[PDB]
Amino acid sequence: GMATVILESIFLKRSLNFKKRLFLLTVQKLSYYEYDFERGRRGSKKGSIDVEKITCVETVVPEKNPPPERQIPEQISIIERFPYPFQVVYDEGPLYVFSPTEELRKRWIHQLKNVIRYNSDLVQKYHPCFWIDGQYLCCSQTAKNAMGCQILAAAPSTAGLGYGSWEIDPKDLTFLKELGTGQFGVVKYGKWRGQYDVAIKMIKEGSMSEDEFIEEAKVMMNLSHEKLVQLYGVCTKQRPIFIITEYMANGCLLNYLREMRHRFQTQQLLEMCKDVCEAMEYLESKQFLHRDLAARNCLVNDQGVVKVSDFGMTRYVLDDEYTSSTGSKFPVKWASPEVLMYSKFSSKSDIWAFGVLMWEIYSLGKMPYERFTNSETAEHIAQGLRLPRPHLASERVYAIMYSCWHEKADERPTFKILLSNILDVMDEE
Ligand SMILES: Cc1c(NC(=O)c2ccc(C(C)(C)C)cc2)cccc1-c1cn(C)c(=O)c(Nc2ccc(C(=O)N3CCOCC3)cc2)n1
Ligand SMILES: [Ca+2]
Ligand SMILES: [Zn+2]
Repeated sequence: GMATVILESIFLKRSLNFKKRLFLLTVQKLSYYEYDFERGRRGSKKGSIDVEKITCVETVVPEKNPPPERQIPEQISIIERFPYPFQVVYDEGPLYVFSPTEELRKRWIHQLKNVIRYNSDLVQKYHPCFWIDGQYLCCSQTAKNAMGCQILAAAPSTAGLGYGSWEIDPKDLTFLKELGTGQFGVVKYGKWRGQYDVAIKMIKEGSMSEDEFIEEAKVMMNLSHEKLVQLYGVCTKQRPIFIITEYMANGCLLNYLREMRHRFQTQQLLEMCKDVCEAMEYLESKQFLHRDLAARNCLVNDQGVVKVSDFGMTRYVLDDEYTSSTGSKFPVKWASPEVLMYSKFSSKSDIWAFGVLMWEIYSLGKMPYERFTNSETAEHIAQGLRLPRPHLASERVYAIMYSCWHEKADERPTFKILLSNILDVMDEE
C-alpha cells in the first residue's frame, strides 16, 4: 500500500492505568507513541498493532462511574477530556481507546471498519462492554479471547457490496454480456448474487503486476466518490484474477461523445466536465494520481453521469509499448511536456490531461492534434503548440481548458480551482 498516515489523533489509552498517546494509522499498522508537545511531533514509540490482525472495531459502552477526565458531561478540553471509548479487537485482547469527541470516534471507527475488510479472520460478534476485573461486563465471560456475545449491526459476512469481504467469491458471479477488451484483457457485465449489477475485469495473465496491485488495493479500497467508478472487490484465488467494479451501462465517454444521435447541448457537455473535475478534485485531495486521464478512461452510466475509471492502474501495466513515453500505446497526446521530456509526473500532469479531456468533450470526441502524429505532437507541444478552441466552447469555457496547458506546471490551476471556474460558467451560462 503506502506509508502515508491516514489518521492522526491524541487519545487516552487504557493499559489499571490510562495514558495519553498519539495514534497514527496507516493501511499497514496502527501505532501509538508518547506525544512530543514541544516539537509538535511523535515522541518515543509505545506500541503498534498490525492492521491485518484486527478482527473488529466498535464502540464500547461507557463506564458507569468514570472520573472527571473521562466524563461525558475547546482547545484545552480536546486534549484533556476523553469520554468516548472504542475498542480495537485483535488476538492479544482488546485495545481500549478514549476519544475526546463523538465525531472523532465515528471517523476512526468508519475508517477502520473499511480498512479491515481486507482481512481474513474477521468476526461477526463482539463484546459491547469492557473487560474489567477478569471478565466482560456484558456477558461475564472470563477469557479475553472469548467470542463476542452480540452480533455486529452490519457484520461483514452478511454485508452488501462495498462493505463485505474484499475477496468476492466468483461462484456468486453470473456473466451476462461481453463488454469488450482493454489493457488487461476481457471485461464482462454480470450479477453478484443474482441481483446486483457489476463489471468484471478479467486480468489476462502476464498483463499485470498482480502482487503489487493486490497489496496496493489496500489504498484503492479507501477511494470512494460519487464520480469515481467504485471498486467493490477482487477474486484472486483463481486464474485469472478478477477485479469487480460498478457497472456503467453507457460505456466509455469517448464512444459516447462520438454517438452523434445524442445531439448534446453545451450545458450537457459542461456537466460532463464538472463530473470529471469533481472526481479529480477528490483524488487530488487524497494525493492520488490518475496518470492516464482521457475520455477513453471515463465511463458513462445509464443516467448519463460520467465517472472516472482505472485511476492508478497504469502502475501495474507490464506492456512496454504502453509504458514507454515513445511506445505505440502511450497516451502521448494527453501528456504534459514535462512528462514526455523528463517523466515528471505530478498533480499538474493530471491537470494537463484534464484540459485535453475537456477539449475532447467540446469537440465531441475528435482526436486531438489530428494533423499530427504522436512524435510530432510531442515535439510541437513542447515548443508551444496548443489545441484550438472547439466551436462549441465559449471563450469562457476555452479559458478553463487553456489554463490547464501552461508551459510551467506550477502556473497550472488545481482541480479545486477548475471546479470553481466550471461552476462559475454554469451560473453565467
Ligand atoms: C474499463 C473497460 C475497458 N478498459 C479497461 O479495462 C482498461 C484497463 C486499463 C487501463 C489503463 C491503460 C489506464 C491501465 C484502461 C482501461 C475495456 C472494456 C470495457 C471496460 C468497461 C468497464 N466498466 C466498469 C463498464 O461498466 C463498461 N461498460 C460498458 C458498457 C457498455 C458497453 C457497450 O456499449 N457495448 C459492449 C460491447 O460492444 C457492444 C456494446 C461497453 C462497455 N466497460
Ligand atoms: Ca448506450
Ligand atoms: Zn460480552
